[PDB]
Amino acid sequence: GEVPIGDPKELNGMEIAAVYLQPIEMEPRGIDLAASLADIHLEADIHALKNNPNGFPEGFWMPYLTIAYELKNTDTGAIKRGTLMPIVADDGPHYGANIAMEKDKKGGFGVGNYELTFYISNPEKQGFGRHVDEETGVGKWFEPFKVDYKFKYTGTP
Amino acid sequence: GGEVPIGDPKELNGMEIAAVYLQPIEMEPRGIDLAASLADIHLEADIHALKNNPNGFPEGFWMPYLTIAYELKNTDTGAIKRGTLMPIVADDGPHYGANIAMEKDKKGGFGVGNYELTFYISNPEKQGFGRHVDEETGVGKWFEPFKVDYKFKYTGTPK
Ligand SMILES: [Cu+2]
Ligand SMILES: [Cu+2]
Repeated sequence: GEVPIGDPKELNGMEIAAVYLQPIEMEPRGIDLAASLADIHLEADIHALKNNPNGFPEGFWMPYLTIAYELKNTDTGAIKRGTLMPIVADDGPHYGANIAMEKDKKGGFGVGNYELTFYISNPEKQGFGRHVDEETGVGKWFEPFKVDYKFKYTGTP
Repeated sequence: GGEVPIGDPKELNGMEIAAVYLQPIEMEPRGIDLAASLADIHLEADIHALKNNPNGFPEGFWMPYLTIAYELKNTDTGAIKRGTLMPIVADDGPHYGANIAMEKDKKGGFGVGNYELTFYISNPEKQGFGRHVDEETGVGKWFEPFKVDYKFKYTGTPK
């Protein structure tokens, strides 16, 4: 059962939603933390809005973007930063990562009201290009921006 | 038109693979790909998810993080040149393409003539792209590396 975090934000021609489920077994194995040692699979859902500035058709998934997350507990004041890898499930491509909450050895990441950030950079760092000719070129990529959600952690769904 | 179709599309491994080549295209960041002034065409590969894609990609979606290598052989001059097609976005959506020197190649043999185009396609796992493999949200294995063939006549930069 997937649980929404806050509600989506529409900026830079993209709909940015936050969701998390139970830890998810992943392949290739070894890159992302093992589902056995995690408490959640935090997924970032980012799709091009209608009339996207950068030529991405409406509803398409936005690939090659660099997503760094920050996980703050308002009650705990404990925060850790990590990365969200590009992943695909049976419902479509997305960005995700398994994170250990209750199992965070240093604690403070179990129970709590939470603040979730997404630090989003454009695909150019990953070698992704774009046309800039007058006939088929598209606009500039957004500059790095941040997105913040508020959610209260319920344990594993 | 400004855009030339190459052969006919292929429907394999849950994807539609089509090829088209353009005039040389100016693209940023500059330096990654051969500059448009030094090229004669812009070869592009259009790859999208078919209906009921075995790897969880919605119908019509662009297939990202793919490793696409191309081989262009002038059947009449026997010349062969290889390269890779980068992920890039135009005004009509993302694709894989590259600026290629044909008549402008110094080794010669890539002028007008009959051509055999081949794409060498490997799955996204080499880029670190992930897969759900749980019972509820899991998707099937990725295809093994394969290739598709096109044939077309080249008579210079599209017009
Ligand atoms: Cu996921
Ligand atoms: Cu292109």
